[PDB]
Amino acid sequence: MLNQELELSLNMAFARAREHRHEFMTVEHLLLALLSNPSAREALEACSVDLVALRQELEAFIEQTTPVLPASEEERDTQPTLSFQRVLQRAVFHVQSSGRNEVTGANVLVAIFSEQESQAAYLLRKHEVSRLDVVNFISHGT
Repeated sequence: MLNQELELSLNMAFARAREHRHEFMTVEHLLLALLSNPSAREALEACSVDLVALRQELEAFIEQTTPVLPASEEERDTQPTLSFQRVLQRAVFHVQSSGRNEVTGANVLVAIFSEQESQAAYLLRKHEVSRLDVVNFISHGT
C-alpha cells in the first residue's frame, strides 16, 4: 500500500542506519528520511519551514543518541523501534480508512505528530510546523 517514493524513503533510512551501524531506528530516523521524500517535503515547504535547520538538528540528535555496533558480530541488521512501527501503522490504517489506496510520505508526516513526547515532534514544534497546516494541505491539495 506504500507508494514508490515512500518505499524509497524507508529503504534509504534502512540503508543509512546500516552504513552507520546504528543498532536501532526511531521515529527521528523516519522523520529525517521524510525530509527528502517529495510528498512530505512539499507539505513542509508549503508551511515555510526552514528544512536546512530542521535537518541539521535532527541529524545531530540522531548521531548523539543512537548506539553504534562495535566491530564485533551478532545483530548486523538495524531494528525499527516501537515509535517507528506505531507511526507507520497509524499512517497505513488512517489511509485505509480514508478510502485511498496509496500511503504517502505526507501521511506518515501527519502520523509523527501523534508521538507527542518524541524528540521528532518536539523539533517540529520548535521549528513552527503546525499539524493543522499539514493536514489542510493534504486533504485539499492531494
